[PDB]
Amino acid sequence: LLVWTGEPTTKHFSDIFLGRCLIYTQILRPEMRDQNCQEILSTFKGAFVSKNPCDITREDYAPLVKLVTQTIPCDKTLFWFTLEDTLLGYIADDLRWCGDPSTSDMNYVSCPHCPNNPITMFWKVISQKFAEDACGVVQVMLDGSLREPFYKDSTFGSVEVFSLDPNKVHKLQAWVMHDIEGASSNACSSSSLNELKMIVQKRNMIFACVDNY
Repeated sequence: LLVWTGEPTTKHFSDIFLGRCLIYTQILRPEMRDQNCQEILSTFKGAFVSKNPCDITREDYAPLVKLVTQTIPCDKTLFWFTLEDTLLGYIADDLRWCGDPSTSDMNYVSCPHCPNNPITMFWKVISQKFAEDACGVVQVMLDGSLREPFYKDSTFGSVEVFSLDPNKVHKLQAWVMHDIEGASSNACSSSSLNELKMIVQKRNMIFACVDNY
């Protein structure tokens, strides 16, 4: 097949997939029991199977996004009830997978490490959705270590911060995390946070920032 340099699709993917999906919709989040995990898996594989692992689009996962009806706690959404707490996020967490043109299965030999691959594209899409589903007061944890804690070039300032619905979400709250080691100055007064700030305000939303240890 196509030779790659990156790790292969996680051995036993489908099982690990359905297994996690079942534990989620049936016991952890019982209000989602009516979600068909087989259907969800198939709709997932369709996004990349029989395709080049470096030619995956955001549209390949669109159906997946339409299929899953996610339960969303309002004031608990937190960017960085996290994304890994949603059905899809809890499933693909730490898993690898890709396809191959010359097959209708998943590549267990090797996968890419080419910015439009199965893995990278999946997380971007479910992140955008997650944002769109946010309700009330949304949070976001920012690294107080970095110079520019907030940077558009991230999935956050790129699409996440712009996919937040003002009608449902009325306030964005940025958490600038710091270490006891280091005189981490108040980054909430820097530009990155002043920009992230204007963006949110310019979108009829209240912005709050805090510096914690």
